[PDB]
Amino acid sequence: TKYAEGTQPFTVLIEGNIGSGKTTYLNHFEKYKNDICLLTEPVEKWRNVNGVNLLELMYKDPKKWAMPFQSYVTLTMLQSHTAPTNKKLKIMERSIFSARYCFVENMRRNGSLEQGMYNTLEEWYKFIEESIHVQADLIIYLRTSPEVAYERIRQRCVPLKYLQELHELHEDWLIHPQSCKVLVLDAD
Amino acid sequence: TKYAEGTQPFTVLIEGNIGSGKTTYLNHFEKYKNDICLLTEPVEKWRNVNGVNLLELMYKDPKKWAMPFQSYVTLTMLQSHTAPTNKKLKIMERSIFSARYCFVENMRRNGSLEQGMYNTLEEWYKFIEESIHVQADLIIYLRTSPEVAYERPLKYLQELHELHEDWLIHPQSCKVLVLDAD
Ligand SMILES: O=c1[nH]c(=O)n([C@H]2C[C@H](O)[C@@H](CO)O2)cc1/C=C/Br
Ligand SMILES: O=c1[nH]c(=O)n([C@H]2C[C@H](O)[C@@H](CO)O2)cc1/C=C/Br
Repeated sequence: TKYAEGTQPFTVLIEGNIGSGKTTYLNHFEKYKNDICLLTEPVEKWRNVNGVNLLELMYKDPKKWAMPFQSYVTLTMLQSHTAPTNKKLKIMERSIFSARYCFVENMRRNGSLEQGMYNTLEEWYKFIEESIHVQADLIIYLRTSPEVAYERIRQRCVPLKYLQELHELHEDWLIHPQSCKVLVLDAD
Repeated sequence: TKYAEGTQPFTVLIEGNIGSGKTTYLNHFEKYKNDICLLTEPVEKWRNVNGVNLLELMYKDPKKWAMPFQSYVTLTMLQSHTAPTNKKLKIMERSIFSARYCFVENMRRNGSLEQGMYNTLEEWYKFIEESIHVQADLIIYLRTSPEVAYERPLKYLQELHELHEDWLIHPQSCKVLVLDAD
């Protein structure tokens, strides 16, 4: 009944805080490009939505641009989640769920998304799960302490408190509404 | 492949400008509630999104609220478009297409939606047509002159008129029954 039902291989979602070595960890899979569908966080797309840089505007002016940005992330995820592929295995960096449970949720808390904006996304999330098929077999959680995450970023800029909030949300979601097995890794 | 594919009866879309007697014209179908799936513009829903009145905010503060409002309209329309029904015929007041081609498009022009917000909705619109099945067999266009729609800003209604015109008289293919709603 749902879109992209039955059309998807075994799917692994790589999840974690910002600066938890997600990009590094994925490069290790990069040499099986030919047997793995390797889909990395489409930040490229969020930085150019037909010219417009949504990611910039989001940070620059959050109360205004959070809503469209998040909506756009949710889309790009779905495109990833639903892309067709001949490959026997699919690996995504993050997913619709982390967008919904970590980022949208946090932005609600620190009032980046007002009640109206948040509720629109949530009605959309609720609709999407009714309509579109999101194949998820294993999440690999690259666990870290905020402290550590913060550094990787100081190495390569968002506040430590922010990363802490994202950490708590990732923790709530993955350690303590998503059932399918969660492989916890130590990314310290 | 698409969601709600194969699950929809013959579908008629009543389209027209604001104040072109759409609501009136639908009430005439209201007495076949039992054989017709009669789905009216869900303005109720846009006025209360779990407490919040999006329609208000949109008018009150356009540059800020246009984006979520439209996004929400788009959803409510999809919910209508895709709702299940045993009935042999389905009739909707407006649709996803008039949201996209008339309202979003206008708001782009008068810069209610900036380039980044517009584009997000469009990408979404593009995605939606790939993924969700929108059954549309006949559009009934209740044509009018802005003037009249008015007597029931005028420039706004004029722009909405031009867009409705471009879309329905001069990309959506499936037969268009033009009525005169003057
Ligand atoms: O919802 C989000 N909000 C958000 O701000 N980001 C930012 C964080 C980082 O700056 C950059 C790369 O992950 O994108 C990601 C997501 C979702 C990924 Br799913
Ligand atoms: O997309 C829309 N945007 C919009 O602003 N409206 C407004 C016009 C009027 O004030 C009121 C009655 O429909 O709602 C309708 C739609 C319907 C789209 Br389908």
